[PDB]
Amino acid sequence: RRWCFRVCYRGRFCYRKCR
Repeated sequence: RRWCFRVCYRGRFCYRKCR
């Protein structure tokens, strides 16, 4: 299921973000 999208940085460093 889909829910909030977080961008990771090269398999590391992610910026969760729900909206």
